[PDB]
Amino acid sequence: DYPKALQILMEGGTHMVCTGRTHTDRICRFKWLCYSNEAEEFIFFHGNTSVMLPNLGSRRFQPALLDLSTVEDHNTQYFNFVELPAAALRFMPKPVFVPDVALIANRFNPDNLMHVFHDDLLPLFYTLRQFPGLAHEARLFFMEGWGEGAHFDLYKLLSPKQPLLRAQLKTLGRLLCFSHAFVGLSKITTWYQYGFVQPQGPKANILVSGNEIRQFARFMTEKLNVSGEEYILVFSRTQNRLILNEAELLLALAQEFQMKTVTVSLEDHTFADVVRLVSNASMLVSMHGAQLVTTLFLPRGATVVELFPYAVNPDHYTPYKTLAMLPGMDLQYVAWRNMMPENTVTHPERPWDQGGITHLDRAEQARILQSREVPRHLCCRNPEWLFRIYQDTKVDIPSLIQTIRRVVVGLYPGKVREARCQASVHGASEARLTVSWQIPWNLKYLKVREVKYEVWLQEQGENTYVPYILALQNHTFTENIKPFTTYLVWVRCIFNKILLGPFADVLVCNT
Amino acid sequence: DYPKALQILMEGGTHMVCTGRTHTDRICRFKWLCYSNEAEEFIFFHGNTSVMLPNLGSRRFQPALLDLSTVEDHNTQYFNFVELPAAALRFMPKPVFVPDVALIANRFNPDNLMHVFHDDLLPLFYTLRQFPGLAHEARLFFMEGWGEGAHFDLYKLLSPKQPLLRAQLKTLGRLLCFSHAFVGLSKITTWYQYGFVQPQGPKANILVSGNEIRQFARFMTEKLNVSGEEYILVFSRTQNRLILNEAELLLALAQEFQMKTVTVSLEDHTFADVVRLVSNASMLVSMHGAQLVTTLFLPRGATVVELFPYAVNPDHYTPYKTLAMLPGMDLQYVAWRNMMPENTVTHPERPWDQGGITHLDRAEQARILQSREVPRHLCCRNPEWLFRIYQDTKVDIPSLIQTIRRVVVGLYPGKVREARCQASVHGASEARLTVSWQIPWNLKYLKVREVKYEVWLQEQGENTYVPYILALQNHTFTENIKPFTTYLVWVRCIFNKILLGPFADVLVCNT
Ligand SMILES: O=c1ccn([C@@H]2O[C@H](COP(=O)(O)OP(=O)(O)O)[C@@H](O)[C@H]2O)c(=O)[nH]1
Ligand SMILES: O=c1ccn([C@@H]2O[C@H](COP(=O)(O)OP(=O)(O)O)[C@@H](O)[C@H]2O)c(=O)[nH]1
Ligand SMILES: *[C@@H]1O[C@H](CO)[C@@H](O)[C@H](O)[C@H]1NC(C)=O
Ligand SMILES: *[C@@H]1O[C@H](CO)[C@@H](O)[C@H](O)[C@H]1NC(C)=O
Repeated sequence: DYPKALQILMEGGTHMVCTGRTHTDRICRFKWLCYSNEAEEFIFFHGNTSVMLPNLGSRRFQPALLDLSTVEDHNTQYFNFVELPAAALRFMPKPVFVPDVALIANRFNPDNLMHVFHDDLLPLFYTLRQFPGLAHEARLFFMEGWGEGAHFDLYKLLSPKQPLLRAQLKTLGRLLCFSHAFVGLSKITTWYQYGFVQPQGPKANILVSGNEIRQFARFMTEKLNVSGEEYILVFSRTQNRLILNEAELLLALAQEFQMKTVTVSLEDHTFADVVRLVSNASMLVSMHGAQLVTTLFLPRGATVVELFPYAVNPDHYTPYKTLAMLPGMDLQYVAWRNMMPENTVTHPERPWDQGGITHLDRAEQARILQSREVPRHLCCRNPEWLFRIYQDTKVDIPSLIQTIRRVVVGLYPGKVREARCQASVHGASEARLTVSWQIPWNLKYLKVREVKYEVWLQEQGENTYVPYILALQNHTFTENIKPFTTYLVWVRCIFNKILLGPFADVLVCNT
Repeated sequence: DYPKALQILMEGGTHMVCTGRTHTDRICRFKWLCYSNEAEEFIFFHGNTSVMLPNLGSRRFQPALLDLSTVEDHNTQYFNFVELPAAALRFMPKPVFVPDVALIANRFNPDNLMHVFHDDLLPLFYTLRQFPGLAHEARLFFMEGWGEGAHFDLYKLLSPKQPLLRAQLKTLGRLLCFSHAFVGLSKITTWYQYGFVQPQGPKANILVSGNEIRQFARFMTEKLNVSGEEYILVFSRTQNRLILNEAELLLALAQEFQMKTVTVSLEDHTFADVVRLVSNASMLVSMHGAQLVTTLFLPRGATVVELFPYAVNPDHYTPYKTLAMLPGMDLQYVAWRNMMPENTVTHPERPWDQGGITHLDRAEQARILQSREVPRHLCCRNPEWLFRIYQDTKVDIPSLIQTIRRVVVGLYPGKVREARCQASVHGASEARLTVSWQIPWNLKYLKVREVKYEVWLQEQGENTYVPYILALQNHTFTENIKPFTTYLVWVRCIFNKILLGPFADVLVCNT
């Protein structure tokens, strides 16, 4: 309803309510957020019912309101708006309204399958499902400035409505206003950082586990219409980073591990067929590369074998190691390296970004050629890294087989209950303290190999009294227990040495 | 549909997706979260589609998953669940399902009007509106263990469905399971902390402003059905903390400020009539106390006059000062203190919690009686604080009038645009650097008293080169500009000295 819509906007203005503490995981819900196609700016209109929560003042630019993309590149990462009085619409073209609920987001690299899944698809899947209804109603708006890219078919599976690119918005009018828009992508599913500040590596406190990956994987499998069976799957590339003796590799793996081997590639199968093959594979063998993000479709119990060309240290490039080894993935991971320069083929004459080093270096071409290992570096330009990563590789088959052969629950306790303490007296003036409790309520439903309890004693005033680990639900303390004194006592239960349960309410004990 | 519901739960288990980084502002969306009325515990069932995002491991108990209440009391603050295998339902009573979408939350003190509005109503209003549909569909479940309390009529205005208390859940069955539940209250509207760790005071970085308070205020006014006119409103108490010369106070204020004065109290008017009176008042006069949270209903331009009894320092008790002075509230705030012991009446013989000090103190009753000012203290027991705060007060009218008489926008710039730099040469070998830019896009729509620009220069390598504040959009740097050198240049625009806009993309300049 155009007149009512324009009136609500011109008089009331924009409304914004956001989750989160800082820009790193603020997600915002907007009503009447506008966008100028000429200025390429989002606009917050101040009207007489406008709401801006949080109201950050100058901190809104330190560095930005929120993160549009999960990749912390300090560039396409950031979202902000500019402020105008709602009354300024009197001097502006009449706006075009977007009635769909929108999710606005930026893609870091839509042409790379790892970036697509890890930076965009998994975050979109769970960001959408944070908010009721978005998953079945939202239209994605990708604002970063890229076109469709090689995997647009995959982005389409995430929104029910056809996504729109920034270029297509210029055709809709000079001033667009969103009646209902969400802005921001959660980083909660991320596990890797690409090396902008320190060398690339896993993130420090990963909050995603196998069950969360698998729920996403099942969703993609159904949207791809692909929901005896022991085989090894070799995920080849056809353009660069080749396995030069692939046919001999396939035969040796089949004979050694005694099961059929099959090849797959992105270039010669539909993605649905890729997912179909990965999803029932017992082993996935592949050169390091973006196709290994399909590891997230493997069945429980499978093995990932990642091959690295000459001079490339597997411990420096662990996005698929990190994924394969997440808690609950139930995969095994094997890295194998080519250490034999006779088994590598370099390509020093290719375009600089496909590995070439003739592009322009003096005696630097000679440092690279003679370096036995690519040193730690930062994103994203390093010449030596691209030179070595785009080598082709002849796999030393006995070394690979021996390497593979060498390299082959979790519920936490509740609080203990009804904890109590009793002081007692013995000898002449000697004090004792007995502490007892009942097992956690959930323990009767579990089958746990080792159950222990940890008791912390503190004389009211100073530090703690060395925790005591016990198997029983009662213990009498004698040493360092003095009469006429108050002790605070805490108890927690521990499953299998490492699953630390919560502490109960502190007990105050008087001797 | 009971069999389908039970099957989805027993096979798939619980799903959880949460916003936020830490327990302080994590809000969680659950499907199939259950609750045992006997154990008084929430239950996460692990099934073969269970999702727990974030998966915190042991950090889920450091200290808790999320905060059920906005008051950081380390007690009713915390929410957690205990984990069970979904298969354990074979050995459990059949669950009762809750079909309504639920918002689960804890109230810190439902009997105190300040705690009700600041801890519960405002956070509920915006937490509900973070998520589409909750505002018109959710049923509140208050789990803290209190009954209805004196302001239950107000909590009812926030959910469209009748809220439920924990006591009423025990009557519904042994095991309840929520098909759709949100858990957590945002702290984003809070402005005060009640002194559990350091003495009570405003919070350090308040993110709520007048427009956000007012949107909430308008909503309450409509749900209360209450949406010439210059008058002063005296908000009296009838039970304790009395103004002993109220009638003389009313007459003196009316004659001095030349407008009608009116009284109001919680005890003798309906809350809707209270809101009706506060909402058009030009001045609100009241003893310090919970009734002053109605400050948030005042019209723009009004004045709050808060009276403090003998020995109570206004600077130590600022919840209504802080509220009145929030950016965008457009209120004035006056605190007045009784410094005259002849004008105070103490009540040393009342119950300890209504001010009494005979309850039990030796020569401590004498320290309190002779102390000229209540010292800084922590929540919530302090004897001297309760003794002084429950005094009655005769107001010294000339002192109050003189005190009142003595004590009587904000849009930020966009980025500058098209910033460029040119190196130039002068004398023999002397280098100059000229920098220019266009004004921010939003500036043409504003009326700003002072517009300046701040330019930061850095010789690539060391720190910055003292920012230069300029009024023009171009400037030539001469001193400390060396040839054969690279300078990074940043520019931001500043409105009225304190509204700092964002920096544009850095300029790289070569001399
Ligand atoms: O022979 C090739 C080389 C690349 N790619 C795909 O093209 C994209 C870009 O490859 P690039 O080498 O840049 O990334 P990488 O594999 O190093 O992550 C990725 O999605 C690869 O899976 C492919 O399908 N075949
Ligand atoms: O004479 C009185 C005293 C208190 N109250 C209300 O009773 C509650 C508890 O008052 P208390 O003194 O405990 O809190 P305070 O006013 O100090 O915040 C608050 O909502 C007060 O507004 C009231 O209506 N009349
Ligand atoms: C804003 O203006 C419109 C009409 O101009 C009016 O309906 C609405 O109540 C106004 N709100 C305020 C807070 O002034
Ligand atoms: C879980 O079990 C049910 C039936 O027992 C089945 O429909 C569903 O596909 C199972 N999911 C997995 C991941 O095993």
